[PDB]
Amino acid sequence: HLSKAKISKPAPYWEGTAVIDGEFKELKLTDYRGKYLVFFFYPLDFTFVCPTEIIAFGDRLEEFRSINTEVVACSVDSQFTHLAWINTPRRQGGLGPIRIPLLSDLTHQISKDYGVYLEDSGHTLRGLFIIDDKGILRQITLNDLPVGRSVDETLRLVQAFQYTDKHGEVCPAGWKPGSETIIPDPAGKLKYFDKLN
Amino acid sequence: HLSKAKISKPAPYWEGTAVIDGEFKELKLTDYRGKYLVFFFYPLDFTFVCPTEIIAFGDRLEEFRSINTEVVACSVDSQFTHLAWINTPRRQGGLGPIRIPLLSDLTHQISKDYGVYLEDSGHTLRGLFIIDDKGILRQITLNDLPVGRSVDETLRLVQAFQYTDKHGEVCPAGWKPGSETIIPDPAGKLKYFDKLN
Amino acid sequence: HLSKAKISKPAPYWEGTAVIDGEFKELKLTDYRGKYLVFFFYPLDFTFVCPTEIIAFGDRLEEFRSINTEVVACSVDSQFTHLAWINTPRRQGGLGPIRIPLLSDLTHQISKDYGVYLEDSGHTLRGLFIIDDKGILRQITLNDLPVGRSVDETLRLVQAFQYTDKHGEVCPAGWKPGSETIIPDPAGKLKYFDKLN
Amino acid sequence: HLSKAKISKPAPYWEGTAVIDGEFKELKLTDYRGKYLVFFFYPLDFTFVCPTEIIAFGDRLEEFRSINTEVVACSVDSQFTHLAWINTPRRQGGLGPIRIPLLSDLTHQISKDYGVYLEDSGHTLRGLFIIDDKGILRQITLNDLPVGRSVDETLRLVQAFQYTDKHGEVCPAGWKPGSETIIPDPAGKLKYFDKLN
Amino acid sequence: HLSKAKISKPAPYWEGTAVIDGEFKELKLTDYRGKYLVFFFYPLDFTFVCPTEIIAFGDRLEEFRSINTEVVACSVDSQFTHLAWINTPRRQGGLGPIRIPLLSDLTHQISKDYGVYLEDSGHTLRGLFIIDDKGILRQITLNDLPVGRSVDETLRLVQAFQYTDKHGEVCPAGWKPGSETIIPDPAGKLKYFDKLN
Amino acid sequence: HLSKAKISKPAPYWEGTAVIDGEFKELKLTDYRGKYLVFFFYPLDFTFVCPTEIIAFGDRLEEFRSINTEVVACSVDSQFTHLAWINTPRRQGGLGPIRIPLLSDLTHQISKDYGVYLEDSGHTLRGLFIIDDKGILRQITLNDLPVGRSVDETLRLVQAFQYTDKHGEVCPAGWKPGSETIIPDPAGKLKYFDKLN
Amino acid sequence: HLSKAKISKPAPYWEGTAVIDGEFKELKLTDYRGKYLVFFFYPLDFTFVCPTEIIAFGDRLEEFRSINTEVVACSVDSQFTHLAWINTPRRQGGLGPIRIPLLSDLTHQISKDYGVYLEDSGHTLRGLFIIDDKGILRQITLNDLPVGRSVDETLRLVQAFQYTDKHGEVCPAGWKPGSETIIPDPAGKLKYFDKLN
Amino acid sequence: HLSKAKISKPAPYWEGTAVIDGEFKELKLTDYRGKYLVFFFYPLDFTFVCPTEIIAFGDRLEEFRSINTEVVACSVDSQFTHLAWINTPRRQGGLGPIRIPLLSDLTHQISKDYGVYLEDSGHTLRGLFIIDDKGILRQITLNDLPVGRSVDETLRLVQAFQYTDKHGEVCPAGWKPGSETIIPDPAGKLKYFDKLN
Amino acid sequence: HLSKAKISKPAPYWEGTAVIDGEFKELKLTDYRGKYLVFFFYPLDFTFVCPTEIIAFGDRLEEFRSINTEVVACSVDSQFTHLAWINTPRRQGGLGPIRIPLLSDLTHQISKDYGVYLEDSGHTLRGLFIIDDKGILRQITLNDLPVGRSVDETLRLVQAFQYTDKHGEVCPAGWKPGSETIIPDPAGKLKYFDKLN
Amino acid sequence: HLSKAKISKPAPYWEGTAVIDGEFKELKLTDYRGKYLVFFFYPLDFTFVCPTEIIAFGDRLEEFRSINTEVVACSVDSQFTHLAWINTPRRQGGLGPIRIPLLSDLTHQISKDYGVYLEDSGHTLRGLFIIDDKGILRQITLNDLPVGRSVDETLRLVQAFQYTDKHGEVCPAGWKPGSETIIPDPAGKLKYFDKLN
Ligand SMILES: [O-][O-]
Ligand SMILES: [O-][O-]
Ligand SMILES: [O-][O-]
Ligand SMILES: [O-][O-]
Ligand SMILES: [O-][O-]
Ligand SMILES: [O-][O-]
Repeated sequence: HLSKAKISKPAPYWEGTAVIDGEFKELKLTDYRGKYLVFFFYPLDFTFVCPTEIIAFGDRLEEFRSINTEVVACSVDSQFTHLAWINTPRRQGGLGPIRIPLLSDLTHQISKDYGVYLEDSGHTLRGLFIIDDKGILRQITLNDLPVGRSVDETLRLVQAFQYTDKHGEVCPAGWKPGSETIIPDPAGKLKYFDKLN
Repeated sequence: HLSKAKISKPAPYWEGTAVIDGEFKELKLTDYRGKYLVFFFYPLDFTFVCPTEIIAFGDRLEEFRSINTEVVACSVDSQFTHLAWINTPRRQGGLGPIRIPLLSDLTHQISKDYGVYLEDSGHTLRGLFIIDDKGILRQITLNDLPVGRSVDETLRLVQAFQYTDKHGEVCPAGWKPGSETIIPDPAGKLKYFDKLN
Repeated sequence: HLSKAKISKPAPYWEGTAVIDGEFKELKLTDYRGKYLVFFFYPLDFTFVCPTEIIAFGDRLEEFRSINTEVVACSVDSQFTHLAWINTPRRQGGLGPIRIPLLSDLTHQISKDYGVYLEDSGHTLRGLFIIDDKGILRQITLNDLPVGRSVDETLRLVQAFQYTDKHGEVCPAGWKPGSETIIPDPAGKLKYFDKLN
Repeated sequence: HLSKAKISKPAPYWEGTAVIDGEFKELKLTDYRGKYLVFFFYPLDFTFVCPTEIIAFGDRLEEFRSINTEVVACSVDSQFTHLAWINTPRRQGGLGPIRIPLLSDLTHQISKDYGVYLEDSGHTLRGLFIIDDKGILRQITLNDLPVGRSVDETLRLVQAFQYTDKHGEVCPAGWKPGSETIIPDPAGKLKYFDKLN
Repeated sequence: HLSKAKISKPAPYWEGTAVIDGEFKELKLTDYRGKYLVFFFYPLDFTFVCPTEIIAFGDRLEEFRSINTEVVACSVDSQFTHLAWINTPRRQGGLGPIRIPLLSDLTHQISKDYGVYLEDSGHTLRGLFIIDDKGILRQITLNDLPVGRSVDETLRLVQAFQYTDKHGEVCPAGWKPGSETIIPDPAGKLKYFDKLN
Repeated sequence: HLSKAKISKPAPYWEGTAVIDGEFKELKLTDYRGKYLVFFFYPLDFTFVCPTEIIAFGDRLEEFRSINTEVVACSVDSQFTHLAWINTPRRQGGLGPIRIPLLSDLTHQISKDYGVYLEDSGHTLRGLFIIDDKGILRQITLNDLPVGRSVDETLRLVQAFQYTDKHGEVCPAGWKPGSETIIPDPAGKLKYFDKLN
Repeated sequence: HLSKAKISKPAPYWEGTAVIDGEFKELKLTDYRGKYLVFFFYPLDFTFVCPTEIIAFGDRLEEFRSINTEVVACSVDSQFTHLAWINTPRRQGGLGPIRIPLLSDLTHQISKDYGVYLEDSGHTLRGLFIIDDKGILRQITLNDLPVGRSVDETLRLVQAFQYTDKHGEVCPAGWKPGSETIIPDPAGKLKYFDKLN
Repeated sequence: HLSKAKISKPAPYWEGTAVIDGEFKELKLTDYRGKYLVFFFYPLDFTFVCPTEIIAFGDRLEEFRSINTEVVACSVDSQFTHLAWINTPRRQGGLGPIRIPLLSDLTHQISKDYGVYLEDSGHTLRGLFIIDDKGILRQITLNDLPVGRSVDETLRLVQAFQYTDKHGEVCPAGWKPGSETIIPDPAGKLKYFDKLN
Repeated sequence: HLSKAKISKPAPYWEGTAVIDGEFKELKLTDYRGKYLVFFFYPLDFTFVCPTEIIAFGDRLEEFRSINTEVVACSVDSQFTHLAWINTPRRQGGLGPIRIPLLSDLTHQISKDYGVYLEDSGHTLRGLFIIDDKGILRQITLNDLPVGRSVDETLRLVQAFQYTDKHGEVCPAGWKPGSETIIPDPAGKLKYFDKLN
Repeated sequence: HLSKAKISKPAPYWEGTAVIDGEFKELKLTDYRGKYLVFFFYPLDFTFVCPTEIIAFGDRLEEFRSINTEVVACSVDSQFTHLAWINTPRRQGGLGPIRIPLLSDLTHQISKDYGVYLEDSGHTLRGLFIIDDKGILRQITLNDLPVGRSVDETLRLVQAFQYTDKHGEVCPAGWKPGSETIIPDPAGKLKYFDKLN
């Protein structure tokens, strides 16, 4: 069963049950057309790096919505395990309330479509996908289990894609808002390389 | 032809001609055993984001070498084109001298083995790979063409993997050195969750 | 992927992580050679009929051990979800403590080997298997999700198999301990049919 | 040739000759639409557990008919052998007159469609199937040859499915009519768990 | 599954349980090596032409034994049905005691091997086979269901094959013991033909 | 090339050149619709058992024609050899003039169609087929080469079929015209079995 | 099944029963090693051109024996028909006695190996083969049915082939013994073409 | 690639360039419809037997035209070699002028269609075909290289085939015009065999 | 993937980005319809024989244009490398301004289509192709890496094909404009050959 | 049958009959090891461009032999046609006596091995191959039929290869003996490119 997630192609469609504001709702990738989506997998509810990452994105959710960007998290756990996790206090590795949908990939179909399913473990690694508003996949970040992801880096990449979507100039290594960009032409490129070093 | 690059498996072997310090030398993935390796692809010599990524890394090479980590870059261009690029002043979108190897992948074999090859274009996307001292692939970062990578994020990741190798603990979202870590078990985990609240 | 569970054949081998007396232990089907095992699947932790069944068997576990019979339960949930379920009080649909291993079938491999995996739902139906001490599968009970199983019936079947294992006489409809049995021979059968009605 | 019998799918269609009230009649699964059906296989006419199961059910037929439920039995024997069996006094391991149909499966087609056929023996094992009024298969009970089934368990099951059809609630372990039921959702479920404790 | 029965080839091997003198004995084709065997199939116990054929051969069995010839009958019925049939008085279409083995072919393998099986009915047609003391198949007689076979004709054939086995002669149309035979060569044949005419 | 001759299915169609009344005529199985047909193969013209069988049937043809039955013979010999044999005196092993058609099967298509062809010998064995007036195969008699068939047995068989065709009673072993028949149902079978025999 | 007759390749091996001076003898191709063999097929015994050819050859058999050549005729007809045809006076289209073996090919395998079999007719055409003392096929003459072959032409060819075997020189169009030959080289060819011709 | 030359079937179609009276003309098999055609292959231009045959035929071409027959020779040689061979004096192994078309088969397809191609030699053997006015193949003569063909035999055959076409009677062995023929039926065959012969 | 380049067949279609007069233009084979095209591959920008060949043709380009002939060069290098090569002074192995299109074949499709690709090296050998105004491929010249091509020879060939295109003549060895030509038929050819000698 | 001729791999092995010094000799590619070999195919003997190419090379053979080079010619014509052409005066389009071997490829195996065979015409096109002393193919020149090759260009090519073989410098476009060469590295390439040209 092959990974269908390819950069510059439509992100593999998905649909399933998620926990949104304490309730079970059906959620579809297509529900986010018009916005940038940060769609990310994490291994297991009731473990360790996993609460911290969901909390880090949830706590800073306004930074994303402020740039027309939603966030959705997902693991192979059921919607009932998600809801129990949410209902466990952060003190006991629970999540406590949260502002980001927790999608359920019980059948493992979505994980396989995104190429993050670990056949020997029965869950995903840490895979994060940045999908733009046309539904096109733009970025893929895959981390071995031990190492969590970074909201700042994710923020930077979304802003970079939105910028380059708007202007057609390109974003140099380390680019942040306000940084120099490059006209992607053999002559126009010299406005950047000549100006700075 | 399919990507052989899988997290927690040995990175796909490669060898080829690289420009090292103005000279052609035969470089092998295995020459880096014993050290961490940031192995990264970029589209085309004499383009745009491309020099700025190589420069960014090369110019900060010591922040990697000071943590037992090397950096190698790669494109489908020939070694002759790499050298001419290096021999082009930075002011014209050249690299000027550079301390990180430029590996050449004319046959596209390496790009295909790493699953970064773009069939419709004849070059790669922005693909970065973090390979540990034991040769195991730990992190995969893939960017669509317009958006460059970040030396700082790469550094944070390398540091995180080195930490969790050493202490067998796990790094939460956004972990930078000095940040709180977690002990991977339902019991001992609570010394972090009763501490962050 | 075909069901390997066939009556009068060795029960499909399994191994995985279970929660035994609050801890993660590796458990193997073979660990129960010498005893009758009641091995049963249930859909999801943090649901409804599922706690009641585990509780019904756990509370009456001594009735099984007293006849050389162990009980193991299993669902597609992780060992971390199991342990959280156990650590949720029975008042909130939790299990509270329990004396029966909760096996984890995260990869779905065991469920598929036993032919209880629901491809569209991502979990099992209510399947119960009675495996004797030689490791041979003797009985299969499969219930659609809404309807729970019965400890009394399970008790009856185990006793019936143990009896018939010992004596070679056969167990008539409705048989319980102390009931009439039948010599499985065209002549010897008449000691039963002649004697009663 | 594989079993077509799947829980929550329409029971595999069958038809054939049955002895009904001393006569040969053509019986179809579809003749039972509108009623629940206990459809059960047994090994061989003129054997042992076999008459006692048929008698047990037939003699208690009204406990099923009083709840809109029929009972049909089946073996690989011919209709001529079924009738001769019925025409054998119970005192000789016959059935004497019987009110439940004996379906004949000489071609083994039905036994194979239900996955109860024993290739090495040329007859079935003890297989029982509970099919609802809409024709959907709800319960599968398979016994190795020495051990008979239970009318009481069958009755409890039929009653349970009829209840959960009507009230869309779910039946806990051991549910007999009049027992507490559960409302299937993480909220309303607690009116049973805060009640049983 | 195709007929393995070929004239002048060794008769297809067979074995199974038979009722020999009211007892269940295991019977193999090879047990009859050294004697001629009349091996015949009939459709169903407790039917019509069927008892009369077994009886006809059973009553005249010494005529066969006195020429080193055995007789075995076979149907798809179980050995248990065979025995009940034997224990049924002839006046009710039973067989009463019988000296011919009744072989059971529940699995339908023997019938398929002898190409006498009816897929649409689930039992055999009227097939009879004459197998010599070397186990070579010599004669195949197949009748549609409603016409019974002939003991007289069967005897004549056995005698003729025994005859042509012992002598360098062939048996003309209608040959019975005592009749003119032919020497099978162009010269010797004329001692028969000139004489006859 | 496998045999198309199945009992109670239409007899494999055939056509070819037959010697009739000294002349070559085209002859077709369908020419015999409305009549019963005894169609039989024999090995080789100018052999031994062969002419006696053709003569036995020819000389007694009226016993067949007076019961709406024809007889046709066939071997792999050419029509010219057939004729040459017919023009050989009976005393030299010829047929002399003959009243039954001799069909020619040089290509072996017909023999192969009837499963009577010997691949190792290049001619048929002794195969006789009884085809009713509706063209349905009713009976197959196959003899190894050394033993001729019987006109008396063939007559009995033809009469038996004609009779069950007409009366829908069935024929017991050894049934000759005027013998007791049986009504084919489990109740009317007692007319024949009680005191009647 | 394809033809194996290839010029300058070994003639396809054959064996079978033949009529040699009124007797049935097994005959092998390898029996003629050392001698030249004219090997011809004819359509059918008891027909037309076919007798005249065999006689035409058989009468002049001496001219072949005085040049180390043997002859064998073959048809699809049985040995028994062959013998009958010989014992038929020439005046009635028979052969009368004959020195030329008549080989029998009932199975058709020999005709098929020699590419002379007529699938639609069931016998061969007029096919003649010239085989040298070392068993290599040297000549193939195939005639449509209506036209017979020539003893003289066959004699010319056998001689031509014998001459070129010895002298290693080549035979021009229309070569009969004593005629002028040609030396097979572009120098020694002028001896024939120039001054002489 | 297999031979398509089949007697009594249409001669395989052909076309190509030929040398007809010093000129290059496309030539088709269908060009000879209405006339008999002797069509022969020869190994090579500028060799040995090959010129004598073409001359042998070409000189006597009249005897073929006075019986409605044409002739065409063919080799694997190019038209340019054909023409050069014609413009080579007969005294130097040339043909000198010639009335017989020399067909060219450079591609070898025609030789392969006629089964005369020698795979190991790269040219044909001595193969001759007689084709009637309706384009049906009537005769195939194949010679090994060293032996040439006979104008007289070819003439006998063309006449024989023309006679049997008209009169519908058959030609005995060694038939030249005016000779006694045979009527193709077992009655009218006695006119030839009896009293006359 | 096999070479599609066949002489006298239409040249394999191609398109891609080329540097035409310092700009990136999209170029198709079909753009040259109506003119002759010299289409040539060279191994690598910034190498050795490579600049000299492009220069040689570039400098003498009017000699081609003045005969309705274009020239295009192609390597596996990117259009960006092409432009930098053009912008590199000839004194450092660059091309300086160039009037010949430089076509880019990054995907290797065009090179594979023209069978000039080296799988082991990742670039082409020295392949040159002459394509006429109808787009038919007329000439293929392939050189191993170390030997350069000849503008003079290339011109002679283009002129010769143009010549033989316009006139019913062929060009002998070494032909240049002005030289003797040959009339390609057996008669007319002699005006050339008798004259020359 | 695909072409085996690959540049810088060993030249497809070949062997056959060649006309040498008026006589037929067996000739093998390996006979030329140690020498460079110009091996070239031409369409057809007795055509037009063909003799001029053979004559041009033959008459200037010493220019090849004085540089350790041989020349061999080959077409699909037979060795007898080769000879006949050699014995044709140059004034009639013949070769007259000749000093280069004329190889014969009647079976086309050699032409096919070299990818020069025209399936539609049955002869080759104008294909020339330059094989070094180590038997490695160095150069392939293929011309459509109307244009002859050049002895001067072939000489240049042979000299170029001999020179790079010897000096390990590379040959620029139009290199003739005594012209400037280039050292094949990115630094020593400046010796040739600066002021040197
Ligand atoms: O350059 O992106
Ligand atoms: O009978 O079990
Ligand atoms: O008799 O069926
Ligand atoms: O003939 O038997
Ligand atoms: O020149 O490579
Ligand atoms: O011959 O061109």
